[PDB]
Amino acid sequence: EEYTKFPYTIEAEDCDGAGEPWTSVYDTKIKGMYSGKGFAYLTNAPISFNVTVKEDGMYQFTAKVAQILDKGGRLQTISVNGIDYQYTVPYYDTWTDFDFGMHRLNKGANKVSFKPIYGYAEFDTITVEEATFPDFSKVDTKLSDPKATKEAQKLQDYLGSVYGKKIISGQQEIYGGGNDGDYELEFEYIKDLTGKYPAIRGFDFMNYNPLYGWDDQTTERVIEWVKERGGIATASWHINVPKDFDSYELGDKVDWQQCTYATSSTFKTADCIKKGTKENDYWNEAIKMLAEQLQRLQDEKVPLIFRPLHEAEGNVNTDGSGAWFWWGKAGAKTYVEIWKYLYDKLTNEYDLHNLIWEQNLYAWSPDSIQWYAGDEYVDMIGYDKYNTVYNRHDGKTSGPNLDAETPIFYTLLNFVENKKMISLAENDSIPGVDNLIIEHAAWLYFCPWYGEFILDEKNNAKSDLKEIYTSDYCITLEDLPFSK
Ligand SMILES: [Ca+2]
Repeated sequence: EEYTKFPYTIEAEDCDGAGEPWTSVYDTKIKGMYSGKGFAYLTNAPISFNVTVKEDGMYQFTAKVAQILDKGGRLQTISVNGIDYQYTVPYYDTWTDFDFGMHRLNKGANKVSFKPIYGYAEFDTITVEEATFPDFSKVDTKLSDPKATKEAQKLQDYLGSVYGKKIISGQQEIYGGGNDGDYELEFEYIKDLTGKYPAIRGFDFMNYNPLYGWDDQTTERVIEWVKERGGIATASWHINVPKDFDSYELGDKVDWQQCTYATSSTFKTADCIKKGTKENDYWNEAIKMLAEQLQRLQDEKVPLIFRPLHEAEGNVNTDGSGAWFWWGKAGAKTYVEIWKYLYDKLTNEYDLHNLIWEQNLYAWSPDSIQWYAGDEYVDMIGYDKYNTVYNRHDGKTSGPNLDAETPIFYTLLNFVENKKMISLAENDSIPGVDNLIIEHAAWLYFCPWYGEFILDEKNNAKSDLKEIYTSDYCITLEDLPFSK
């Protein structure tokens, strides 16, 4: 088995399945000059070549291409053995270098193919190089809030210091009242199994609301985690609205069964940021009760990775039709305005500056970036990865999905042009630690949801949990600098 020498360039016309070299797309010449005797015209049948490597590794794929069938661009597919990666190649009437991404080559032979999905593009040469990765250490971690507290900025800088070098362990605690009051169940499970505690603990402020609000002691547990155990805190905010908002009046007691965070309410999402509306009055009351708790944290000098208004896009859309939370119901543009509203309200009116603002993004399409509030309003990008049931592409149907989802990571990275750190804010399965390292899927941290998502081996196997939690690549509670 002779091993490929890098950089490796082939004439595409020499690929398996290419046949005799082309010199024009029938009557239409590609402008410029092709290398060699001509080019490969990929129509409805694949072209391919082999690369052999000694070990698993990441490699950069580039090709000198043209594409003259579709003025608006045409989907193309590069494939490594059995795995497909999709790229949209713009209209190119002249030979142009195109970046077909960095992908994993595995030990031994690798069939690299361009598949007819959707084909009808021209290939002059193809080049394979050893991958080069973004400089994660050079990401500027100055917080977007100019008045950010010293604790918040120091936390963000610590995160930046391990970004690309490690992944930080995390775990969401149970909803208020859950586990018959035992909020430590999930955490003691991890400890007894792996010998480690997660470094990051996930919370939620949903029960501090104007409808059925009570005191589930979240704020105290956040303080306990950070100030007494030396951990890192993150928190979401599943703030509900009344289902029947027409009959609702401010101050009404509404049972949680008659509330929702979904898209089934008569609550007009777009109006929550419009002065003089009941939507706005309720939204402001909810923000007030939230800010009250966040202020307590700021008072006790506790920084927080705050992830409000999360999973905004939901399923692929920009008009709101795919969202499953009410704040995304009115579309991307309205959603971003709502995010900015909350950001401005908390930082200016409530003078809160202890927050690291994490916004969820998805990677369904390029339009997914329309749900991004911008560099000046966001400190971190979160991805919620549930791929054990839907969106599963690891070749399995059931059980743990150990896929690193590396393409999702780099899609999100390029969205923000590597100006924000990216994490797995939520997941079912934690990716395999070997997949994370080999593929350089530099997710800042991971965080299974509560209940079955950590406790059930169909989501996370015990052997995998022990392996990643005791891995040098994974930061656990003991590894943190902060005082316990
Ligand atoms: Ca050629």
